[PDB]
Amino acid sequence: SMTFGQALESLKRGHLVARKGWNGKGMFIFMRPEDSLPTNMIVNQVKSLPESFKRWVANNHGDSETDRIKFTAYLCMKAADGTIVNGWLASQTDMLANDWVIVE
Amino acid sequence: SMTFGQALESLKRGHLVARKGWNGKGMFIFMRPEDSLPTNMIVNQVKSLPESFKRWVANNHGDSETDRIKFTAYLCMKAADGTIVNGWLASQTDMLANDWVIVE
Amino acid sequence: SMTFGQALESLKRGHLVARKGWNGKGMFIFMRPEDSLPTNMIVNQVKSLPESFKRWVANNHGDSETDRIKFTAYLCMKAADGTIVNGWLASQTDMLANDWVIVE
Amino acid sequence: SMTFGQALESLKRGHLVARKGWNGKGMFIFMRPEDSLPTNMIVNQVKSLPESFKRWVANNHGDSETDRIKFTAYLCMKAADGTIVNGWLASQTDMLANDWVIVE
Repeated sequence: SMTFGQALESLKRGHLVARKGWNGKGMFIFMRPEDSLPTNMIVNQVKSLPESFKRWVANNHGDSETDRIKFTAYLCMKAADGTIVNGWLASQTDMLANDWVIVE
Repeated sequence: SMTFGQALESLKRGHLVARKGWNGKGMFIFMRPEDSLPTNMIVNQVKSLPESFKRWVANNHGDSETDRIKFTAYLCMKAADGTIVNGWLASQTDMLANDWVIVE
Repeated sequence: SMTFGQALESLKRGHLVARKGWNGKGMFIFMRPEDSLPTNMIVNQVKSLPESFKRWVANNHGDSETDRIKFTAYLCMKAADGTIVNGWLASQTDMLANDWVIVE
Repeated sequence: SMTFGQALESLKRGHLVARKGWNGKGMFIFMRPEDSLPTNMIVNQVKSLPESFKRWVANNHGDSETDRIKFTAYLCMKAADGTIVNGWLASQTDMLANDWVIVE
């Protein structure tokens, strides 16, 4: 019987959490921590990045092998259909509800 | 300072809150509590509702003098420009920050 | 078969829209247009406002009906339980889906 | 001058976009496309996942060399401070604005 604040503190400590009131079933959210990558890795190996973004990184860093780009922490959802949504966002109801529970 | 979870608990108790970086622009958020308005008002007196929604309420309730629509609680922003944005939403960074302050 | 962009242009024209892919059934979203209220009305008549906000309004504005607070347009949801959520949020999946439909 | 709908169609076609007022801070958003990855890579090689989520995956897929988990497309922000936010949020104002522009 947790508020979103308590759910967030559980997420920050690595738990999976959910709301009892969600329409879908089997769903949960989790936090992915901050990460920092060398820019040359961005430009040439990391995918799921659009060519325009890789070009922007290249044009701002070049061949550097010590320049870094930092990715903030963020929330994700294991959705009803089993897919993963990077970038879960909280509805008004989610933020203000007190029906949060720990899944793991 | 405060976590977003502590900010939400302050919001629920009726405070105005903000992240520290908002200070220069004078931005803050607040909670509007649940409210149930008679349907009559909704169909005939509320001006900030589209005609499609007012219809929908009548397709379902007709001339009911007794049926009410419930509006759940939600967050709002008093923006930099002085306008009010109903339906403030939290970014990943906002959700995970710990620089929230009570404004009032 | 509408994108979110098409759905938003319908929302701007006063229609109710929904996603086929949503888990909850019977739901839809709608736009509430910009509204300008006299500050007297905000301070003394609207119940769904916290006292701290009514004081902020009284302290930073006048009392004559020419004194107005502008509420920007925003999106809302008629939820599965019949409640209304002012301040609907678009998920990553909502924003990028092509399964939007006109509801009215 | 683009609606948010037009910005989204541009995003889906690999462009970097922004609202006109973002230009001073040099912020933009981009889309990362869908990707489908084998569960063993998720459990053992993907770097920013919490232990609890890796454990959930292992306890639903074993070592099956073929099982895959799909990550939906999503939006990201190159923020004012140069960090990358996976899972960018559109505000009410953002969704209804018509001051979107192509950055690249």
